[PDB]
Formats: sequence, structure tokens, C-alpha cells
Amino acid sequence: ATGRPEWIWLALGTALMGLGTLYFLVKGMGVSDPDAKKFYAITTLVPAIAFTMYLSMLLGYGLTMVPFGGEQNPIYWARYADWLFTTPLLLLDLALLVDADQGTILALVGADGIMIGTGLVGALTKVYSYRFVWWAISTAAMLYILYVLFFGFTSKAESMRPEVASTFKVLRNVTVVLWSAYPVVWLIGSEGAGIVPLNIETLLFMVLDVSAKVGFGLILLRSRAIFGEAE
Ligand SMILES: CCCCCCCC/C=C/CCCCCCCC(=O)OC[C@H](O)CO
Ligand SMILES: CCCCCCCC/C=C\CCCCCCCC(=O)OC[C@H](O)CO
Ligand SMILES: CCCCCCCC/C=C\CCCCCCCC(=O)OC[C@H](O)CO
Ligand SMILES: CCCCCCCC/C=C\CCCCCCCC(=O)OC[C@H](O)CO
Ligand SMILES: CCCCCCCC/C=C\CCCCCCCC(=O)OC[C@H](O)CO
Ligand SMILES: *C\C=C(C)/C=C/C=C(C)/C=C/C1=C(C)CCCC1(C)C
Repeated sequence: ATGRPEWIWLALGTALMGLGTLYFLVKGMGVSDPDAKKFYAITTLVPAIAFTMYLSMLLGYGLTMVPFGGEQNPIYWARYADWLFTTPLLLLDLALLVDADQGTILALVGADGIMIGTGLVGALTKVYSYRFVWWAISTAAMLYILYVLFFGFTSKAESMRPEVASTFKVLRNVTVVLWSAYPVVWLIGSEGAGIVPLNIETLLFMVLDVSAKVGFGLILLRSRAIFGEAE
């Protein structure tokens, strides 16, 4: 018996990420269109990275104890190593779908790195009140990203192939609804106010992670928008 009550959700998350990796890897076999190859490679790497980090949490490697509030608090730091590499890849899927300009992609990836990097600092900070200063900076970086996705990409997708505009609009709406939930769980969870216990928080993140990575990929890779217009 594992002593951590949240282990059942880490085990399920590891299995779904693994099955998602294998499904995408087999579906991509034989795809020869170079454009589709780009989206298969980016989208298959997302669950493959998350699989190794969920496994590290399940085995206890990606966990550490952070003193704050007079209590040793168990912080899963492996979540941020996961998100550092998977969240910019998800943004690249959207940016390449709309043929975004290079300067915009750099702005998105750079703000994404600030978002995850300050969230890591906030999770490891020992002065309790300062943890919410880093939460606020990270959340401001996210709001810059959400703005670009609505008032920068949407304007350009509408001037492209109808299948690209329709698929982008769906993946854009999914992204904004799912990404906006992460700061709320972090704030009321063990990393912040501590109102939700760690076992329920782990359940919430696992549902969000699978929907935002596997659910996101199932919508993208079944669409014709990833293929170049050909006869
Ligand atoms: C798509 C099909 C799948 C649908 C799945 C979506 C569900 C997402 C998970 C939700 C939160 C549930 C958390 C369980 C509630 C536990 C809270 C509780 O009862 O705590 C009691 C405490 O002892 C006294 O307050
Ligand atoms: C039980 C199963 C557990 C889950 C599996 C273990 C994951 C770790 C292993 C391998 C990395 C394999 C390669 C990952 C890179 C995939 C990129 C890709 O396939 O892109 C296709 C593109 O079209 C090509 O040009
Ligand atoms: C397109 C870009 C593709 C990017 C592909 C990158 C995927 C790498 C994945 C995983 C291993 C992560 C391991 C992180 C190493 C942490 C080890 C550490 O520093 O631990 C310190 C201390 O010993 C204990 O707390
Ligand atoms: C956590 C930090 C590490 C991970 C961060 C991920 C950043 C990935 C790199 C670059 C974006 C630079 C612009 C790349 C966009 C090029 C798309 C394009 O416009 O087409 C040109 C392309 O060469 C086809 O011809
Ligand atoms: C645009 C989409 C993304 C937006 C993301 C930003 C949303 C920030 C929301 C709320 C602050 C609410 C804070 C409430 C925390 C109070 C906890 C507390 O101290 O109360 C203890 C508890 O009530 C005793 O049981
Ligand atoms: C792999 C799945 C997704 C959708 C991951 C998204 C992560 C975030 C939106 C993280 C947000 C954070 C902020 C803005 C503030 C608290 C710390 C976080 C890093 C969790």
C-alpha cells in the first residue's frame, strides 16, 4: 500500500498520458505530409513528457517538503518541470495553425516561461505572504497570453482557410477555459490558502492535465486543418 492518499490519481494520470502517447505515436505512423508531421511531432511530445513526470510523482522522486506556515508542506515540484516544456509546445501548436509571425511566437513563449518560472518560485518560497506575490506575477503573465490568443491570433485565423479558422476557434476556446482554472486550484490548494486537501487538488490537476493535453490533441489531429491544401 502506498502511504500517499493521492497515489490513485497519480497512477491514473500516468496511465492516461502513456496511452495517449502510444495512440498519437501509432496514428502518426505513415503521415508523410510535412505540415502534418510538424503537428504530430509537437502534439505527441506533449503527453510523452507529461508521462515521465507523472511517473516521477507516482514514484516519489518529484516531491519535496517546503517549510511555510510552521508546517512541512509536500510540494510536487515536478509539475513545473512538466509545464515548462509542455505549455510552450501547446502554444506552438496554436501559433503554427494560424501562421503567426516570429515576433509574436517569441512573445508568447517568453511570457509562458515567465508564467511557469515565477510559479515555481512561488511554490518553493518559505515566506508565506510572498508566495502570493509570485502567484500574482505569474497570473499577470497568463493574462497577457490569453489576450494575444483573442486579440492577435483570432484576427488572423479569420483570414485563412475556413477549416483552419474553425479548428483554431475550438482549440482557442478550450485553451482559455482550461488554462484559467490552474491559478484557481493553486490558490485554494496546498500551495496557497490550503482550503482544498492535497488529494482533491491532485484529482483536479489530473483532470485538467489530461483534457488540456490529450483532449486537446484528439481535437487537433482529427482535423483536416493540419494538412496542406493539396489535390
Ligand atoms: C468526462 C467524464 C468524467 C467526469 C469527471 C469530472 C469530475 C471532475 C472532478 C471533481 C471534484 C470531485 C472531488 C470529490 C469531492 C470530495 C469533497 C468532499 O466530500 O470532502 C468531504 C469532507 O470530508 C467534508 O467537507
Ligand atoms: C506504456 C507506454 C508509456 C508511454 C510511452 C513512453 C514514453 C517515453 C518513450 C519514448 C519517446 C518516443 C518518441 C517521442 C517523439 C514522438 C514524435 C513523433 O512521433 O512525431 C512524428 C513525426 O511525424 C515524425 O516526423
Ligand atoms: C522541444 C523541446 C523538447 C524538450 C525535451 C525535454 C524533456 C525532458 C524530460 C524529462 C526529465 C526532467 C528531469 C529534470 C531534472 C531535475 C533533477 C534535479 O535537479 O534534482 C535536484 C535534486 O537532486 C532533487 O531535487
Ligand atoms: C522552456 C523554454 C524552451 C521551450 C520553449 C519553446 C520555444 C520553441 C522555439 C521557438 C519559437 C521561434 C519561432 C519558430 C516559429 C517558426 C514558424 C514559422 O513562421 O515558419 C518558419 C519555419 O521555419 C517553417 O518555415
Ligand atoms: C480571466 C480568467 C483567469 C482569472 C484568474 C484570476 C481569478 C482570481 C479569483 C479570486 C480571488 C478569491 C480569493 C478567495 C480566497 C479566500 C480564502 C480565505 O482566506 O478564506 C478561508 C476560507 O474561506 C475559510 O473556510
Ligand atoms: C499541461 C496543462 C496545462 C493547461 C497547464 C497549464 C498551466 C498553467 C496555466 C499554470 C498557471 C499558473 C499560474 C498562472 C499561477 C499559479 C502557478 C501556475 C504555474 C499553476
